[PDB]
Amino acid sequence: RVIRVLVVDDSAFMRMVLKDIIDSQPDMKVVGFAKDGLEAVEKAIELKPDVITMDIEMPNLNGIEALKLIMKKAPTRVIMVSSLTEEGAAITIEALRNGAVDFITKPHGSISLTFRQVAPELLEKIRQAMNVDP
Ligand SMILES: [Pb+2]
Repeated sequence: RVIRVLVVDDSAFMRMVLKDIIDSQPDMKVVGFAKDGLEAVEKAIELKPDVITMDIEMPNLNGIEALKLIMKKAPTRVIMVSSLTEEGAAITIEALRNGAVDFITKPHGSISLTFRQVAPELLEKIRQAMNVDP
């Protein structure tokens, strides 16, 4: 009953913020971290997480590209969490068409404390994602 989450973000500060949000829940556990797309794919195969929070702009391989490889090699539920994934945005549409279940819009840039604003929403998305098969 413990949802296993893989947190992907090039910012260590955001990875920590997301860790605090997720690990504080009685029904969730962050099983691993990834700081770029390459690690995201590797950790997705290795850990076989139930849900993956996916940042987009990252060095070496972006989140969109990691998403495609994961959905082919080790398909699972992915929620895009980026400053770019806004409602109606082209990149949001692109993520969704490639297998992503949903998205969260980071308020105030790629890195910020204000992120806690969308914390309840993110937790809701993670729980809801378990109700669909990608
Ligand atoms: Pb980023």
